Amino acid sequence: DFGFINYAVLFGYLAAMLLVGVYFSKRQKTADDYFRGGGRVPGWAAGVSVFATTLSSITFMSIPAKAYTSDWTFIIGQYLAIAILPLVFYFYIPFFRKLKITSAYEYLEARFDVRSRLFASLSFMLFHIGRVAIITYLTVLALRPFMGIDPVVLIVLISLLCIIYTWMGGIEGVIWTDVIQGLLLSGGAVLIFIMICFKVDGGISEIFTTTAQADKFFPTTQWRWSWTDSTIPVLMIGFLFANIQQFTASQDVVQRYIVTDSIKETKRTLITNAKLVAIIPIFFFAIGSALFVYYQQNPSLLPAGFNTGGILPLFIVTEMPIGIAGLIIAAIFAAAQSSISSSLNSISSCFNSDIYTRLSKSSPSPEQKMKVAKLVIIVAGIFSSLAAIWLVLSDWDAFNSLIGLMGGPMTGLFMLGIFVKRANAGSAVVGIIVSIIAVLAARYGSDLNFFFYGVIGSMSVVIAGTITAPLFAPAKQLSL
Ligand SMILES: CCCCCCCCCCCCO[C@@H]1O[C@H](CO)[C@@H](O[C@H]2O[C@H](CO)[C@@H](O)[C@H](O)[C@H]2O)[C@H](O)[C@H]1O
Ligand SMILES: CC(=O)N[C@H]1[C@H]([C@H](O)[C@H](O)CO)O[C@](O)(C(=O)O)C[C@@H]1O
Ligand code: NA
Ligand code: NA
Repeated sequence: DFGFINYAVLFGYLAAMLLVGVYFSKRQKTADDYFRGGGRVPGWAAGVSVFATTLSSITFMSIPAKAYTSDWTFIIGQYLAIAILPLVFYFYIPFFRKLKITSAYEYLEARFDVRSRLFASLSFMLFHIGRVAIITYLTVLALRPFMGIDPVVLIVLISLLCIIYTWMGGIEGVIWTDVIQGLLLSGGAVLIFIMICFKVDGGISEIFTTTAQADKFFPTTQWRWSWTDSTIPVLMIGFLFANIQQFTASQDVVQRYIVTDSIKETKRTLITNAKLVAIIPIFFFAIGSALFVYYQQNPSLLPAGFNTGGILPLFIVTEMPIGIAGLIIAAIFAAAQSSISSSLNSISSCFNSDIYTRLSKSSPSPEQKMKVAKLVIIVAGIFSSLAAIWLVLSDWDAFNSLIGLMGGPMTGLFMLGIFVKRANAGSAVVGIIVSIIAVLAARYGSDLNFFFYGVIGSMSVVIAGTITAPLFAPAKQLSL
């Protein structure tokens, strides 16, 4: 078994997350508290929270498996995510801040009209219900063979517990848990790397040389155009657009831009996040390369037909010492939970502003907004968790892959509003329609690589919403 000591580390970590939630529950009086944090978050904390929100068990498990089986080409993705940040700061964040947004999609009603706002908000909320279910599913897939408990108990520990502290704690409790979880997964990744270096005969130098000799850093055979394969050009355009989605059009990140009290602290949020993205992800790639060298030096330690997605967890549970092993498991929990908590709170912030407030005939009182803010964390939590239970016990993708395609059009709407002065409500709507059709064509009637779905979706809104602008009444002004 995992053992009592390893467990006690895990349950200490879980108890610490709940206690942070209890601490921040006292200050939740209004929706402003619960979603905007009353302007009490410093920049550095919001920036760690952005990193921990975006980096989930998807990165933690997949990126090492990917470097193990192939190469580091995907890391170009991380650096493109940093490269766009000044553009976000200069062109997007001033609108978000000056409008005193609760939900990012309020910008779309201000720039265009309610149809664009609601299309984007519903696509966000549905996508993130999926992201939570997926994050929870992968974590369970990773840990289940090695914990000695039923999948459902594991879901209680990963998901239910996360729901409780998120519910009590508001965006402040979500952010301060994220800071701990962000730093825990970061040190955890560094510590895994170190340990694998100490177990490879020849250490870090042999890990480097073997990897470079196998052409597993940046193979030039991947510098080629393709419509179907995930080559360097495809993933560069693909990650550029995914990153623009993540940092301009996605409520879980955009929410962190408005919790700081000044633009000075807002810059600190982006700067802190940039430092983490420039340093930490490299360790996840380095881990897959290290493990590859380690299991080439120790061929009999893998069962034949072992799934390469389980090699990292296999190494943790079989090769890391007692206490340390329990802490790495807590760090995988921390990668999952920091993303789950942010997605639940953002889902509730969108529901509160874009659905409940915007569509009520009269404006809800402060006390009413607070109630619904809390309630939607439970409801979304329940739905996300059931889905995760279904994914586990059965062996669905349709809904998820379908709603995922709406990320492109949501992101195009922001690019169009922000950069095309003549675009207007109607031309944005023609843009959505064109975008939707184009993405369904890409996904279901072609063999195009998945990296193209976002670019197509985005650029379809931009192009159709630009060329059809003169057919509708002149654009709303919106002067900041
Ligand atoms: C998915 C692919 C589809 C893309 C095909 C291109 C679609 C382009 C549509 C262009 C026509 C838009 O239709 C829009 O209709 C309203 C009524 O419908 C027009 O009407 C508006 O202006 C006119 C000016 O005379 C007024 O008489 C009218 O009362 C007012 O509402 C808008 O000026 C026009 O902008
Ligand atoms: C460029 C890239 O790989 N982006 C990935 C990011 C980054 O790894 C992370 O934000 C650190 O920069 O993590 C995810 O959002 C995640 O783990 O759920 C998946 C996404 O595909
Ligand atoms: Na996370
Ligand atoms: Na979070």
